[PDB]
Amino acid sequence: APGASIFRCRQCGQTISRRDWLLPMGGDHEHVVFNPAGMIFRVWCFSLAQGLRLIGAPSGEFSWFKGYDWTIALCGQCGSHLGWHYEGGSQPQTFFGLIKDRLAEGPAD
Ligand SMILES: Nc1ccc2c(c1)C(=O)N([C@H]1CC(=O)NC1=O)C2=O
Ligand SMILES: [Zn+2]
Repeated sequence: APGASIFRCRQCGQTISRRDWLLPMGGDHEHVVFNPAGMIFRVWCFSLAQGLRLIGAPSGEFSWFKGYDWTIALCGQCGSHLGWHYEGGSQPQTFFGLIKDRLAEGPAD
């Protein structure tokens, strides 16, 4: 009965990802970053995620991950901004960077 298994949206409980899907980008699954508006994010990288809605077309502007374009990822249920989907890069071509404090971690369904 593991308690550290599944990540859900902190606001509504939508299933989003899994600890098993953590991805060590540049040797670390955690990346502490800031946006042009100065907001600091503790971003956890995941190979896969579900339950999101990706908004708009990709952009390379200000990307925290060299060679990747990003799209905003909202919770598909409640619209909470959960992070970004990254695409267009290499090894891997795509991944998710999700905001750790916006997810709740718990046991598997
Ligand atoms: N007009 C904007 C408003 C908010 C944000 C961005 C542009 C942007 O690019 N980012 C992140 C996404 C990224 O990969 N690097 C960042 O600084 C944001 O949070
Ligand atoms: Zn939600």
